[PDB]
Amino acid sequence: HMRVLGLNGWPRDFHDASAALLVDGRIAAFAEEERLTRKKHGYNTAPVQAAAFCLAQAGLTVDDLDAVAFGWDLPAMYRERLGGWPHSDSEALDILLPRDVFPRRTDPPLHFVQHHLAHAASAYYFSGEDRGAVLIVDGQGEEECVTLAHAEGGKITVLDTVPGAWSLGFFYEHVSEYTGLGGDNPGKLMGLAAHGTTVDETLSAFAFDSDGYRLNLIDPQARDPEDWDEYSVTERAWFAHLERIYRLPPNEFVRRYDPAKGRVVRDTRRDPYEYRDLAATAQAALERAVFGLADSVLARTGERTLFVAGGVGLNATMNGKLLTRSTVDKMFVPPVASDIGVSLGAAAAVAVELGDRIAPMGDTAAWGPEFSPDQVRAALDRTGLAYREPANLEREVAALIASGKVVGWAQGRGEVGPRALGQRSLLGSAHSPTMRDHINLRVKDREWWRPFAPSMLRSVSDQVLEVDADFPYMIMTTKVRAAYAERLPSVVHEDWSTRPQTVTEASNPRYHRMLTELGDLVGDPVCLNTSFNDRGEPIVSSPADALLTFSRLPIDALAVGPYLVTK
Ligand SMILES: Nc1ncnc2c1ncn2[C@@H]1O[C@H](COP(=O)(O)CP(=O)(O)OP(=O)(O)O)[C@@H](O)[C@H]1O
Ligand SMILES: [Fe+2]
Ligand SMILES: [K+]
Ligand SMILES: [Mn+2]
Repeated sequence: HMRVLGLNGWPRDFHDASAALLVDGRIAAFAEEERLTRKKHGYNTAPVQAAAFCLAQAGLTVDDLDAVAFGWDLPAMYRERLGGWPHSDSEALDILLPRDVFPRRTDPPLHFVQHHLAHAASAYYFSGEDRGAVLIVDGQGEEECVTLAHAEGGKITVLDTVPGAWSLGFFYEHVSEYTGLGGDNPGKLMGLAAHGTTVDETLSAFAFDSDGYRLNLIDPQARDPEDWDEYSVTERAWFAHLERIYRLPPNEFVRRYDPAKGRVVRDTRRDPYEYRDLAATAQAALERAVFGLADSVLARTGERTLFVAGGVGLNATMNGKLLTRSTVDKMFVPPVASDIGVSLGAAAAVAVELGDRIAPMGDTAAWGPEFSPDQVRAALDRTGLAYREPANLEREVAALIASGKVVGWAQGRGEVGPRALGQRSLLGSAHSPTMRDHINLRVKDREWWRPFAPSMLRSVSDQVLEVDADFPYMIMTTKVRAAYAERLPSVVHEDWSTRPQTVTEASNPRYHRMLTELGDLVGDPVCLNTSFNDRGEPIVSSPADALLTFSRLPIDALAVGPYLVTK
């Protein structure tokens, strides 16, 4: 067996720590550090817990690993930006896999994989497609913010890159920060976009062309000599430019004691909704930039299949429009397009180099921890809450959803990536015209303007959506067909876009059975599926996590394993 543990996350100036374990090209385990630590974004840490989970899941120790793979070229970033790489491989392993958690007789070979190659690998090798164009659109790797590559015969060959200061990723985050939504919540900005109107998608900054874009505002070779990414350099240029061309100045953060909460809370001086027009304009600019990049790499490669990874690959709206583009026939974007995925991608690149063949992900992201009925019962018994073990959990849950109740659903292996896909989900009626406001304002405490997304059977997705394809990851938006746009109001956005999950019997029989039961009740086997967590909070992972969230929120029921808890 070829066993490769892929890692991301490092104690110095890092985010999105994660670990993935490949055994013979298959994902044996994969987790995000934040889910286990409950510390959002997995900042400034080696993926200690995620890696410990991965080994436990597969029943391995480090001595059973053929290789450890890291999803950045770290030595190169230390040599370039920090005056030298001071670690032997052994010292580096001691940092990535601390010996108090990871005892080992000897050191496995350590591989550093160039960051965008790792991003690329996470898309290509898991797509189930033999070849295609590669588009990596990121905040920043070691130097570059964009990579165009050709995937074929199991090789990834880089065609061109874009330097970091021209980052579309940073641009989008800077706008997000500017609006008061936050640089770490660009998904919020994407949601805001449809509520606004675009006048000038250049933002007096971008020039667009057939192959991508230009940013003559920023010197493309600009480097921050005091950090190792160009975030703060781009932040300055973008903030100054935006305050000049846009009617509103930056939204400022307000920190004040709230006597109702007994804490200093952080808020914004203005409502971010006021910036909706800027959001719409930023979204249009990104889309236009990315359309050019994608057309360019597809034409240069002679391919009609497009792979996308990198943080910007989380832009589901953009992904949905790429899909409908005349230059695109098939498209694969992995659930872990962002940096959490470079652990998996580093592991794949190394596994391939070692002669392994990589299995396609196959319509599931479900690779984190799961818990046995006995483990769930211990967590239940700890809280002292009453509960049942229904003879037909799926039918009962469907009935709860049909009646307008909000049901926690914590089953099987935790999903990896930022979307809940029926392993750690909160379920609601897709047909309710009040469900959206209820979950936003009462349950999860989000902005009224945030949209929700549906899970549905692959079998009906042709009738519901304007595209007939698998949408396993909620990473692409698409238009709802006419009859359903008014039938499914809690899960349609301002522009009749939705961000669907299609469910097959194979990928998740339990969820599939549930939706089938739901379709018998409300006509359509579709439900609202938002992630199981308070807004802002990491998706719940453990049964204790699920119970804490269940009890802090006005959720009606929780189906956790085979058990049903009712408020
Ligand atoms: N059809 C659609 N069109 C545009 N945006 C959509 C959409 N469907 C969902 N979204 C948005 O995608 C964004 C998700 O980004 P995230 O940063 O992951 C916030 P979240 O994690 O979904 O919220 P949560 O913490 O309350 O669970 C949200 O703004 C969500 O509203
Ligand atoms: Fe990245
Ligand atoms: K098409
Ligand atoms: Mn969520």
